[PDB]
Amino acid sequence: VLSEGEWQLVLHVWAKVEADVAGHGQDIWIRLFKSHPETLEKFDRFKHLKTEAEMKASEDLKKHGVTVLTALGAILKKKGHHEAELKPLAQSHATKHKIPIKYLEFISEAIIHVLHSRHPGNFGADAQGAMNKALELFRKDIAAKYKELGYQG
Ligand code: HEM
Repeated sequence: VLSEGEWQLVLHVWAKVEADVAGHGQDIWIRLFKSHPETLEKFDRFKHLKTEAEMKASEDLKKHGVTVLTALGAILKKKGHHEAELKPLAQSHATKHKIPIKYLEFISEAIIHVLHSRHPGNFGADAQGAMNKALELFRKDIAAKYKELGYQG
């Protein structure tokens, strides 16, 4: 469980992210796909992108980034009360997409890296600690659901 103070640090930097969701979405995707190329193989819709240049030019990838960050933003705003939001997300990623927990760790690392680069003033050590805790909470809960749904992860 996070304290209200930790949630405040998380929502304060997220408010900056919301000033440009599409842009943050792109940086995160490109960071992830370059650092862990294996994750790209999970998207039959994007697996054909070969360079950073092609990724940045993809309108579909941009749109998808917005969908993903909007869903994550909805979860963070719940401040730990996200049971309802996690069920459909867990079912699709465990049953249809088959995304192991390891990949959720990779995208978590990408989010922290992008926020550190674009918002140093609102992402000091304490804020990063709060965001890491919020993302670990998210992963822990998704993992528990995975098990209940019959997927190891
Ligand atoms: C921050 C964590 C994540 C969130 C909040 C999230 C959210 C979403 C949402 C909302 C969708 C569309 C609706 C749905 O299918 O449920 C989606 C689709 C998908 N996600 Fe995620 N996702 C996350 C992480 C990942 C990761 C790490 C991978 C793979 C390495 C992944 C793979 C997929 C795939 C393959 C689709 C289908 C894309 C398509 O063909 O249109 N997701 N995700």
